Amino acid sequence: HPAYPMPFITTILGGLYPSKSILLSGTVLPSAQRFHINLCSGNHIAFHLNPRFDENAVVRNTQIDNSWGSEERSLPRKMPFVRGQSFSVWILCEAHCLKVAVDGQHLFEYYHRLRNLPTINRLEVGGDIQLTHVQT
Ligand code: NI
Repeated sequence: HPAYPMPFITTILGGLYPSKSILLSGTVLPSAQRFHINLCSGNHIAFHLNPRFDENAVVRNTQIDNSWGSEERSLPRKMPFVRGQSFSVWILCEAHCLKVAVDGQHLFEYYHRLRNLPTINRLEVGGDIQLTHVQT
């Protein structure tokens, strides 16, 4: 299985709605600094999932009208992404929030800030990973 182009951008036809899942698989590069997965709506970023290896954290935020909101960095356990290690990310959309699992285990919830779910119709992936699969 070859790698996807990076950055990878694709339309999510129909946008989001409760029960909608977005799955991503790949491998963190050996000396990765950071990578991100964005769910976009027009010129806004409804959800920015940003693992940072330099900061050893998983940052989540929203960018509306070019302004970043308040970051969410809370984690119930140790940073699950590891340099040079393969991973899977499952983003499940619900009515009130996005539920995110990593390597098959629930990690955190992100309450919707951009609530018109059907308008969140673009996926963008970038950064220090080798993207091996996307299920939209
Ligand atoms: Ni496929």
